[PDB]
Amino acid sequence: PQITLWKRPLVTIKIGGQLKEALIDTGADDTVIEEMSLPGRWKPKMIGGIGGFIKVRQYDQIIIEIAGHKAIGTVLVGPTPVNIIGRNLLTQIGATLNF
Amino acid sequence: PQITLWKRPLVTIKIGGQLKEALIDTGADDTVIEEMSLPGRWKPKMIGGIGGFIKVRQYDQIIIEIAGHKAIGTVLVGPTPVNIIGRNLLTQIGATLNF
Ligand SMILES: CC(C)(C)NC(=O)[C@@H]1CN(Cc2cccnc2)CCN1C[C@@H](O)C[C@@H](Cc1ccccc1)C(=O)N[C@H]1c2ccccc2C[C@H]1O
Repeated sequence: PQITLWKRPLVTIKIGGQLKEALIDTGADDTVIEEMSLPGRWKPKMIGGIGGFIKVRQYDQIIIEIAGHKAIGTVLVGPTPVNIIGRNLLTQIGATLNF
Repeated sequence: PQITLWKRPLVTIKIGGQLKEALIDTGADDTVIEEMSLPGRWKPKMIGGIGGFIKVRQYDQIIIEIAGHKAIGTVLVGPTPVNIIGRNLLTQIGATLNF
């Protein structure tokens, strides 16, 4: 598929048995998901946005399905205002920017 | 070109006649550049992302070259951690996401 940039590039994802909407974000190094109760162990992390840092829980080896394509990797969970799919997972689905 | 996402998608820009490096950021609604002197009138604005808000100067109708492609549009200037090319200018240069 191709996604234009007139509007925020939102897609459906599946994570932890739930469907959500998420932003395809080439500027994000990491994937950040809104607060949800994912199972198992996690590690504390702080991550920086344009405005400063927030506290998140780092979960490793988490499977996400992104617009029908699987990715496995690290997912950060915390109080983000949007679900963000970052480069760590976008590479796995073969996503590119083109112009 | 076609840009993969294993590294940050950094490109060279020209703004106010000066070369800078900037991040292609599909998760950014707007374009924000680190503090610099820029010709034109501006108006105060606030933008928010992860971590909160920053105060910026909004410059309308600014000529900017992005990886050799011309755009003319709104450029925000302020204490962003990195120079960011957002959707307002990515649309101008014809950028799409593909997977
Ligand atoms: C891993 C994490 C998500 C924390 N990364 C970021 O936030 C990075 C931070 N770097 C910086 C950094 C910080 C620390 C270390 N390395 C890099 C700058 C680039 N952002 C990526 C942005 O695309 C993130 C989005 C998130 C968002 C989208 C919609 C609404 C709220 C939040 C973002 O901040 N977008 C905002 C945005 C951005 C620019 C201009 C205007 C606007 C408005 C809004 O679209």
